Amino acid sequence: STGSATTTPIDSLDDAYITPVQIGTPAQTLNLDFDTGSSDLWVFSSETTASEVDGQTIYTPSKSTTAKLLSGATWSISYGDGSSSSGDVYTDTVSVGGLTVTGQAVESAKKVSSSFTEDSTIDGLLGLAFSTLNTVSPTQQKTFFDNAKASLDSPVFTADLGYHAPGTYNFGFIDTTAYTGSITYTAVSTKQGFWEWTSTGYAVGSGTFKSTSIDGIADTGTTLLYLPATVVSAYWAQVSGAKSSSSVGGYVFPCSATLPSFTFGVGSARIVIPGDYIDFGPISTGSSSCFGGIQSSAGIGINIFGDVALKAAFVVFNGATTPTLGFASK
Ligand SMILES: NCc1ccc(C(F)(F)F)cc1
Ligand SMILES: NCc1ccc(C(F)(F)F)cc1
Repeated sequence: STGSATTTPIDSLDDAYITPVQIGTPAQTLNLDFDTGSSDLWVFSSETTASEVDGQTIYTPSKSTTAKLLSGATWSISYGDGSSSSGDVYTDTVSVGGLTVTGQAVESAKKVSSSFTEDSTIDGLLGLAFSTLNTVSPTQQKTFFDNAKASLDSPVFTADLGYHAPGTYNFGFIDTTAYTGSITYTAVSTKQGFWEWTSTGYAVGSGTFKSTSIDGIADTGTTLLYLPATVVSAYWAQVSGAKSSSSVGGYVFPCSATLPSFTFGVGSARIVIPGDYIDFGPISTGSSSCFGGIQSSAGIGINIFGDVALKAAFVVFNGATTPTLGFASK
């Protein structure tokens, strides 16, 4: 079997992408943030503290004939940005673009942090990292991808994120019409539960390519590109007037500047991120200082190839017994 669903940016900056997901019987459609950096499927629900819900569509297990409470199970998650949520666990039928999984763990939020309440467009998250990171206690639960793997034509899913435009998540097949050239595959380490890989180097604009190993994770759930301080300083040095601002919390640049592209290596292949992808607009309404899409990972502890990088490529998440990541230009 296969599945295919359109994913849409939530705002004019591509801060995140939402994908409709059908839960329960009859279907309740929620717009979830597909996150290859986490492994919990959790949703705003009828159980969420009323004051913490602001416009989100909620899952109501009591209206689903296939929902079953998972007795005694709880979940609690904290994301690298400081967001957090927690609650209890149901099992229900979950469908993504024609692909159906029965008995999927659906984690019902009882409490959500403020950053989730204020994001009216995101009804929850669908984790696509490895199931070792799932937070359900005392019995760990499998991701949607792990549960679908056996019945998929091929144990893969692909992320084709658009720049200021809709894109596609495909499960179980690789659309050979969606990319140009060849797909370059690279080894993945699952030791931390992430889609972790090693980039072979970088270049700034039309500059010389620097061969150097950058270990990082492919994370559809992170907006920006977080890279080591040496690399990030080399990039922003090519932008007149750019500086790191402690009050803003990152590199900013004059909104009148033109940004150079950024190239990253995948084996012997190169993925080019156009400079416009790195512009995230004024730091406040009406400001002439703009926020940069490439930032330092020094405070984080790990390098993150977020949406800024991933949306420049067609990306294959190969969940075979030896997992790999594929990158192609598009
Ligand atoms: N998108 C999920 C996510 C968020 C943060 C991190 C961090 F900070 F731990 F790297 C990993 C994964
Ligand atoms: N990396 C996971 C993640 C995804 C979205 C959000 C937001 F946008 F809701 F804050 C936080 C954390």
